[PDB]
Amino acid sequence: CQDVVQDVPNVDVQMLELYDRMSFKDIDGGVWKQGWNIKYDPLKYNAHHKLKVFVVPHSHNDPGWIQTFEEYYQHDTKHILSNALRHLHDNPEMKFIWAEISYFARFYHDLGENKKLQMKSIVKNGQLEFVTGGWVMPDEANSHWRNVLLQLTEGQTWLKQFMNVTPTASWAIDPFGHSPTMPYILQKSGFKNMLIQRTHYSVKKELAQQRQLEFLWRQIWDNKGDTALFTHMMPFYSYDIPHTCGPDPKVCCQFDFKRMGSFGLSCPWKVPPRTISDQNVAARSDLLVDQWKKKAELYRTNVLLIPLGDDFRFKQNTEWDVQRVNYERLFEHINSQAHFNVQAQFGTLQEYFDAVHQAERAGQAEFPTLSGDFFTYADRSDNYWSGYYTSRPYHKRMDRVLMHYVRAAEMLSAWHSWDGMARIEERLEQARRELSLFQHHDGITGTAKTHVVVDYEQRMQEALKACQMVMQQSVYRLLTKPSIYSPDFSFSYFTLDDSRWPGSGVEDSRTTIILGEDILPSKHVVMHNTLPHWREQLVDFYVSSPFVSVTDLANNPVEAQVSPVWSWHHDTLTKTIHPQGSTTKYRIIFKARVPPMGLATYVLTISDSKPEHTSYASNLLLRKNPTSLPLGQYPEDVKFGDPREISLRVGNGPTLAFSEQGLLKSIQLTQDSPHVPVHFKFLKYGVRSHGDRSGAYLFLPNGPASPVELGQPVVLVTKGKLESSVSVGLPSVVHQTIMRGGAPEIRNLVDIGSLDNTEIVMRLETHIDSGDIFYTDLNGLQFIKRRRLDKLPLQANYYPIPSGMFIEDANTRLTLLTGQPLGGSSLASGELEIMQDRRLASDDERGLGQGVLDNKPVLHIYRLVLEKVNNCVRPSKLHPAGYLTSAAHKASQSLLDPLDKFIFAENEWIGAQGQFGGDHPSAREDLDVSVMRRLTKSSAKTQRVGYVLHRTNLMQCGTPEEHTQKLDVCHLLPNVARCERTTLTFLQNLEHLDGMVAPEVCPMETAAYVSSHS
Ligand SMILES: *[C@@H]1O[C@H](CO)[C@@H](O)[C@H](O)[C@H]1NC(C)=O
Ligand SMILES: O[C@H]1[C@H]2[C@H](O)CCCN2C[C@H]1O
Ligand SMILES: [Zn+2]
Repeated sequence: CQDVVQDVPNVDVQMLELYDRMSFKDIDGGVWKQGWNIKYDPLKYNAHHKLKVFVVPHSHNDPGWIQTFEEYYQHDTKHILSNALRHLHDNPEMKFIWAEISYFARFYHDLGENKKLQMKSIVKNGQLEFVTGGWVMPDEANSHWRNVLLQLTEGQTWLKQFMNVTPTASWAIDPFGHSPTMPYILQKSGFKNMLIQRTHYSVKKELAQQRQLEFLWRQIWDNKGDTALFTHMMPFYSYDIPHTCGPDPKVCCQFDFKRMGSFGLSCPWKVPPRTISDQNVAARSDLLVDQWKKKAELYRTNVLLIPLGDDFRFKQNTEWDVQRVNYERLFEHINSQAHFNVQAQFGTLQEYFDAVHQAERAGQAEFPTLSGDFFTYADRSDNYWSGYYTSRPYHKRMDRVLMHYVRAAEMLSAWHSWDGMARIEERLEQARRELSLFQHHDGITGTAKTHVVVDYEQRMQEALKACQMVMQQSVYRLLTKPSIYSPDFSFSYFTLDDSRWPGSGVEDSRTTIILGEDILPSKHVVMHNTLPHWREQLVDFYVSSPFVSVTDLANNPVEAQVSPVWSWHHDTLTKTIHPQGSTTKYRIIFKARVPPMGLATYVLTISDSKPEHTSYASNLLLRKNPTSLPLGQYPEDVKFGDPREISLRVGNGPTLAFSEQGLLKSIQLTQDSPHVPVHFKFLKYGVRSHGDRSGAYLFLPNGPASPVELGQPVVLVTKGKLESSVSVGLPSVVHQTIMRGGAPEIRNLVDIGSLDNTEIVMRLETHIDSGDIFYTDLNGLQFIKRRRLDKLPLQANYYPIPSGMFIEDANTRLTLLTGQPLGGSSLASGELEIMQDRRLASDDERGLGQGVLDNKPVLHIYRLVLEKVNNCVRPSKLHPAGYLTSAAHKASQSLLDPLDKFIFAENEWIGAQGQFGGDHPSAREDLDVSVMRRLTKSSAKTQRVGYVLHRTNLMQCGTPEEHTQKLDVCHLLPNVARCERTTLTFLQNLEHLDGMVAPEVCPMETAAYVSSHS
């Protein structure tokens, strides 16, 4: 295994280093506005060394943006694909590349058998080529690597089954900034090449000048370079035709033959395209070839890529003709005019890359190595696209919830083979596809029109229900005596109970377990643990009585705590935000212990009086002019008082101190240690009254944030033996700090209401001497070092915070883990800040056609980990990466993959069992079974189950961390006949494993295995 901590990789280009040196001056470079006047030696090419040009026709189809997926399909895409089939069929030399499989699958299944055959033939012969082959072209900032893999797998699995092809070249022309998580996944999925486009205009200029636009992209910690994937970065402002033929859009626009008038399109540079004729072909070619040769100067080989397309292009037959015919005339002339020394033709992406590597092998070019990412993107001036790191936060959070539900549903149902009548495969396919769809660069990004966002939400809602159905059916089968098991595949044996989604104050959705002497004395509940190690976690349920006790299936009592059900309300009368307690519903909390990838059953029983093993939390409402707060049967009376600072400590965990406004002020790790200053504060950013305005994509603040006026907020303090908390009703946010014995959990019920042109940020202020350094994660896969650059505007220093961020000095580190992707930064030494929501009245001119005024209450969740790191073995000062500690990693897992909770629906569960998976191996803490998916239906003689294993890297800080079993996923199911290592998509077998044993992976490595069972 490579050491991912102590060996600083030696690369030609390291993005953090490059950023440190670059000046980012935005000067007018001429026709190529953000570059310079490219010059070339005409004698460079000749009869013995020609420029090979590949014109690659394409059509960018968004699975939703300003129209829904179905609206686009009906109005544009089905016509684009229908005419592509016809035109390619009739013109053997014409080529076309396709990226979005969600659309292709929709189209193909609607085609008649005759057409399906014609389609398969033009793919087999190389005319129609799939690039990437994912369900969508995913966002690369907010997306979790697990979902990036899910959607890629969904698309490629379809392609393998119906088109008999697996793309090895990736095409990503629209994501707003690019992440190394892509080559990581692609390189481990059989890919050999990838192309990207949206990178900072300053980076394009810098790399172009050094001819480093094509490079071997390796991971920041990869010293050997085995993760390297050849990458081609386009050099210009856009992927449209005016910005793909060469440096001058005024000239290139003249070669987009769909802009002559009848199509309602034109050239903004005032020079329209002209139909090619024998009369003007020589002059037209001279102009075009000149653009090509200038573009060619930015690269190292004699093979040139020239994309030919735009949004939803190649729809009308007339369009296919006008583009094909005119280009055929140009090719015939150019290729027959020796003085040009050029050979041009229509080609595919793979054809381009094959030629490039042929030139490389011929020894005509050597490519530079590179590590780092391409965030934060800016397409011009100071317009940095850090706004979408936060836009539509409700759905960003929903993404993480569904991500987990999909994993849990696939894993729970993978243990058994199911009869087709159970509709298991059906529901899981729907769930995977709706989640995959949302990974689109206009989905999770929060950059779609209001009604499209609604469509995505509806789709995810159906996916969640599908997951629940599969999960509950699975639990019933796994925990019921076999000879008693009698399933009704349409029946709900269990109801999922989720305390954090949609969340309290967002939607009263969770059911109350109703118990009573005259109706029902007890109720069974079951917890599921998708993680491959034994896990304990507090779980809570709503009950109709405070007099409830918990026991496991062995009838062993389990210590529990009951607390009231508090709901915050904006009192329109008193103009105050205060909590009201329920007099009929209560929360019971207890510690559940679940086997690795297993289940554990408990029983809740009601009694006439306070049970022996159940304690009751005290409650203190701090505020002036208080009013009574009755709580029905609740044992203890609420106490009141004027606002004041308070301190709390649960178990032997840390001691937290709060201000009289209910905000964190300090953290004391141990009774000995000091009170480390850690202050939470809420501020607000505005919008500029002059110039460019912030929108769904752009973050253009009118200066540093201003503190939110808090007034005299109402603070609620709940103190319990197992869980305590401090909640405060602030303007736009009910802020809550929950303690259970370890790092606190933070929950924000964010309702920006009608505060137009406002962006709410949550900031942490400390004494940590971090300087200008901070760390953020990329797709929940790795942590990359960031350097605040004062030479860049505030918005440029904002980065994606998909799952976590941290700052540290020689001795102390503060890590904030998230349960949803949001935007954030460290604008000053010792600070961390992350945006909660943003409401913008104006459009930011990128095509959306609207601002963001559809905000809705969302419950954001976090874990705040303060730790001493002076004893940790960390990377040298020059290493571009950072790594989490065991505590921080486990805290992240508690947010993204918590225990699942099931409530038995009927009055009695006959044949109930108390546990499943007690014999499952408990793997080392840095290892996870990211995916467990049965790949075969019940009719298959040889069953196959696929596993994706990921091992992260945790810092060694002196903790022994011992006794853990080796995890061999190939033996998780009985009767294993073979074990094979496969690509992450499970589509290609890479190794036949002896002894049928799947070995664990190295730190920061991800592998996939498929076990076959007879
Ligand atoms: C799939 O493509 C491969 C090319 O390697 C070919 O050998 C095989 O026969 C094809 N299978 C079909 C008919 O889909
Ligand atoms: O995705 C749509 C849009 C993005 O939302 C912002 C950049 C320009 N893009 C072109 C469209 O495909
Ligand atoms: Zn797009």
